[PDB]
Amino acid sequence: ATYLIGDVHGCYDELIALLHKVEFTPGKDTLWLTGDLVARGPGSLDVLRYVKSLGDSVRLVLGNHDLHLLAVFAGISRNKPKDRLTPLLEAPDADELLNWLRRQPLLQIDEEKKLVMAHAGITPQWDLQTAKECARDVEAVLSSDSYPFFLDAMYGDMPNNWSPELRGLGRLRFITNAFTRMRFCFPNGQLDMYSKESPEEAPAPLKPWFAIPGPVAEEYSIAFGHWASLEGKGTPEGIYALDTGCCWGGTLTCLRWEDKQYFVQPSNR
Ligand SMILES: [Mn+2]
Ligand SMILES: [Mn+2]
Repeated sequence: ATYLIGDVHGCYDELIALLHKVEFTPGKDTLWLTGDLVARGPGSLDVLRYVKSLGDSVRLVLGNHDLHLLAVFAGISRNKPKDRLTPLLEAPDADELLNWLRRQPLLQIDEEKKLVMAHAGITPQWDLQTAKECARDVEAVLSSDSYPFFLDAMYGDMPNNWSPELRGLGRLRFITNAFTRMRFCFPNGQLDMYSKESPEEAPAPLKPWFAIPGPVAEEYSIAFGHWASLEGKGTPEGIYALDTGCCWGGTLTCLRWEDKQYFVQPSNR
């Protein structure tokens, strides 16, 4: 079976309880995770140890909090106490865990399922070939010995409009924001990097990225996490918003792909 779970955010106990509910069995089943494995919840260390141990039985994409953790580890960014990352950062296997994390994808594609997953979704300004090329480019910098330089460059809100002519810092920053920070778009597809509200509460003319027809979403289903104020609802057919805010006192959501059946684990906090 194929299971897709939204943002875990250190909620190890809820993750394991949900996997036990569906009797997740590596070797018979595969788990897809939308990223943001870490921060806010108490168990980021246990989450990373477990997910790394799954190997080929898990298909992860990196989220914005996973990248922030890497930046803290590399000394690029300051540790925020509310993220509760210190047990992971101080663990004796922190190097092993975080060198594994930075080699994971930003984009997962399964052609037989016609299924795409990224942390924030797929901007409507991208076709599939462009999304693949951009994912490959940023995965290459994150997996290289020089990844702290890119982590430092990644911060920023501009440019917010895609062009194949984009180069350099702006190109990488756009790619990172599209895959890991996107929520709202302007009508032409341009990213808005400020509004984090639910679609009903957003100022006009902002609309969800998935409300703008794009070439990937016309051919593939898209699963994503990230947008907790969406509460996993309000999406079109073929769009699966899996982040139901477990670390915020909401729920952890698991979707089984074969029958589109949902399973929910209440937050323990
Ligand atoms: Mn998140
Ligand atoms: Mn996120």
